[PDB]
Amino acid sequence: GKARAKAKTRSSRAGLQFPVGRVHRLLRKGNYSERVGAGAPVYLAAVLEYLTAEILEL
DNA sequence: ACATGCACAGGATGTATATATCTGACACGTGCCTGGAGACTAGGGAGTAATCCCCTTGGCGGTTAAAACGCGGGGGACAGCGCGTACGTGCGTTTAAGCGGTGCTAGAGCTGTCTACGACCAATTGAGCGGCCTCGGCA
Repeated sequence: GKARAKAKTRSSRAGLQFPVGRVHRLLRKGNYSERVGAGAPVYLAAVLEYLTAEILEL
């Protein structure tokens, strides 16, 4: 068989706009820890997205 | 006589040999964008002289904290309970990993504008005349 066409993003499943997959990509390749949680980048993206929303509104 | 320092046992720690490969130092192509200098331009700045007004100064003077000092409460020092922390332990859930699939998010493009960037004009708020008036005043 083959992998899923138009498979839904971690971001849009969370309702976020920031790239949660890239947050996981960068947490892992950024060497911050040898293993990284699946909801860790959701939480981090949501905080960066919140700070981004607040600072841009002001 | 106390905190620091002595050698043994234990148990794992750093180690040496090994299989497998991808990280990274290198020559070369690459070809950018930086280093360079000059022509051109006039906005900005250098140096001097004017003089206002500010920080420094010496001071008067008060009143403040340091200074000397004692009362009594509470900080500093051991036994006694019990509650938390460090593991022991097996379970099982968590992410990692292979490398495809293929989505959209990327560099770089080109697009047409088209916000907002200069530059000009028409507002509202400032101290100095002008004539009036009264209060305060002299002879």
